[PDB]
This record gives sequence, C-alpha cells and structure tokens, in this order.
Amino acid sequence: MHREVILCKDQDGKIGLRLKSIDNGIFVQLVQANSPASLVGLRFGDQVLQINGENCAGWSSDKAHKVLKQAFGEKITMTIR
Amino acid sequence: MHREVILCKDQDGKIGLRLKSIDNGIFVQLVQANSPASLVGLRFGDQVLQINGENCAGWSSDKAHKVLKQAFGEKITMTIR
Ligand SMILES: CCCCC1C(=O)N(c2ccccc2)N(c2ccccc2)C1=O
Ligand SMILES: CCCCC1C(=O)N(c2ccccc2)N(c2ccccc2)C1=O
Repeated sequence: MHREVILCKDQDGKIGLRLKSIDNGIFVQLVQANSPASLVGLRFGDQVLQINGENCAGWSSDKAHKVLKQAFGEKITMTIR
Repeated sequence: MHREVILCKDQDGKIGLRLKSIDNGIFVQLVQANSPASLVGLRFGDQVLQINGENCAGWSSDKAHKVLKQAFGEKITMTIR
C-alpha cells in the first residue's frame, strides 16, 4: 500500500539510503544501520514512488540520488510501497 | 481539523517555535521567519495537541519546550488543530 515517510537529515547532512533504478521504478538497495532511513522503517526492496513531490518512474539511479541531495529544508519526503 | 506535521531541525539544531500553555492546552506563540516551523505552515494561535506521540493537555510551557528539545532523530512530530 501507498505510504508517506518523512526523513530528517542527520547532523552531517546524510540519510543513509542507496537506491537502484530498475523495471521503470526506484527501489531501496541499501539502508544504513541507525540512520534517518532506518528510523522510518525503510527496507531493502521497498519501492520509492515519489521523492519530494516528484514521480520517480523512469528516473536513473543517479537522478534519484541527486534529488535526494537537493532536499529542501533538511527534509526528504517520499512515497513508498 | 486534526493534522500531523513533521519538522526537521535546522543545521543548528533549531526549529523556530515558541509555545504557550493556557486553557489546559498548548498553543503557538511565536513562529520564526524562514524556519522548520514556518516551513510546515505553523501560525500564531495554532493549538498543539500532541508532541512526539504525547498528549500535551495540561503541560507547562516549559515542559512543552523541553519535549521539543528532547526530539528523537533530529525530528519533531506534532498533531495540530
Ligand atoms: C549513515 C551513512 C550515510 C551515507 C548515505 C547517505 O546519507 N547518502 C546521501 C548523501 C547525500 C544526500 C542523500 C543521501 N548516501 C548515498 C548513497 C549513494 C549515492 C549517493 C549518496 C549514503 O550511502
Ligand atoms: C530560528 C530561530 C530558532 C530559535 C527557536 C528554536 O529553535 N527553539 C528551540 C530550541 C531547541 C529546541 C526546540 C526549540 N526556541 C525556543 C523558544 C522558547 C524556549 C526555548 C526554545 C526558539 O525560539
């Protein structure tokens, strides 16, 4: 099911999340232990549907991480399945 | 109506929010310009119903700010009316 998660960057600007583009989607490839990403329950294999309001269908892995990096207000919003 | 807001501390650990205890409730007394608080649309007079899962009914102004300070994971959750 659809779910929104809100991640706050840690004190070094990081969230602890690696993403993979595949099958026209964006998926969670690696979640760092004890991180903003693990705090909201992200897991290997989760699909990311939106990042900061934008549909990620057809984004590259590097685009998805760029948009993560460009987060506004120390805050990353994502829609997940 | 009920609403949840999620605030991410800025890079100096701050959120830009002053709260007042009155009439058995917690209300927004001051919102700093260009802050985590203004980013989520908080306004003078808003009522804070919950902070980080806890009902704030009957909290002191100093308790409410303490709980703000004790935020977990660089993240403040609030329920607002
Ligand atoms: C607890 C360790 C945190 C490192 C983690 C992170 O915060 N970013 C990360 C860094 C800046 C913005 C968004 C995420 N990336 C990352 C992974 C792959 C490619 C690029 C960045 C990471 O692996
Ligand atoms: C853009 C300026 C930010 C200052 C603002 C803030 O982040 N906290 C604040 C500081 C630490 C934790 C939570 C909030 N308080 C504050 C107000 C009244 C009493 C105590 C703290 C503030 O006024």
